[PDB]
Amino acid sequence: VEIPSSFDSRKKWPRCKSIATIRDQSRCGSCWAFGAVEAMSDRSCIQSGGKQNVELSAVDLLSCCESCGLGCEGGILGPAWDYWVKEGIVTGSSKENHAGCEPYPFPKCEHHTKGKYPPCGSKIYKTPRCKQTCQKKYKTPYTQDKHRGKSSYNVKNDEKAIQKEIMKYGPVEAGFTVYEDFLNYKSGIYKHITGETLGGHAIRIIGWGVENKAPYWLIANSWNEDWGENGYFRIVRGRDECSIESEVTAGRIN
Ligand SMILES: *[C@H](CC(=O)N1C(=O)C=C(OC)[C@@H]1CC(C)C)[C@H](C)NC(=O)[C@H](CC(C)C)NC(=O)[C@H](CC(C)C)OC(=O)[C@H]([C@@H](C)CC)N(C)C
Ligand code: NA
Repeated sequence: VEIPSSFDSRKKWPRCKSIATIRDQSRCGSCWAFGAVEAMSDRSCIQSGGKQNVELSAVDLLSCCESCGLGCEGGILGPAWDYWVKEGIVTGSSKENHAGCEPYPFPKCEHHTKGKYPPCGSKIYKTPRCKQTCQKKYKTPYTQDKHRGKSSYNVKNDEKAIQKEIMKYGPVEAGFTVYEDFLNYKSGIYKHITGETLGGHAIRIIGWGVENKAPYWLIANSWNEDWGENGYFRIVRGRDECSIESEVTAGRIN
């Protein structure tokens, strides 16, 4: 297929409201689970023609997946997508909206940036317990609120392959190496210039563009709407910047 010079999943599939939703992982290293349930929510809606229009529970995946790593201390993408295929994930929104089966237990906080929420700080929550119970007001039993995928896969470490996957099947999850200067990001096209590694981060790629001849990926972060560009950031595209093209994972419902 011919790849357009820009693409925005929010513009292709505007009925799928999850695609334009920015979440907040709070005082928890649950980026791996947020990028997963966000892209899964998007792809569930896109690949079902808008029939499965849901917000999947970050806390269900975070608390119940035994193979996904260390919970709030960080996790692993492949096993998150396998969990969705095999066990599936219930619905659940933010602490503040408290919709769906299992809403997130942790409140919105600022991630090394200024704004209207309390600062996240340096102290981490304990990983929540796997409770397998829908909130009292939600009248579907937990097991019957599960949304499952059919397949999960890593995407080839090829710019055009990543672009074709996003354009055909929807937003993808992606890992990258976070350096200290990423914490100073306010706007524009990020590339690593200063600072030491802080480990890995997992995000959702929703599209791509070019500004002043500089190509970028358009990415949803899970640090609330005050961070970056109303919750989004852009990062150099085509040079495997911070390994952004090398840890892409996704999957399909059919
Ligand atoms: C989510 C990313 C994140 O929340 N943060 C940052 O990247 C930087 C931050 O603030 C300075 C925040 C909050 C932290 C201070 C806690 C999450 C921490 N990252 C991960 O889960 C990544 C995801 C991949 C796909 C990039 N993976 C890891 O951290 C892995 C997880 C284990 C289970 C393998 O852990 C490590 O890389 C590492 C070792 C266990 C490696 C043998 N540690 C735990 C950093
Ligand atoms: Na901002």
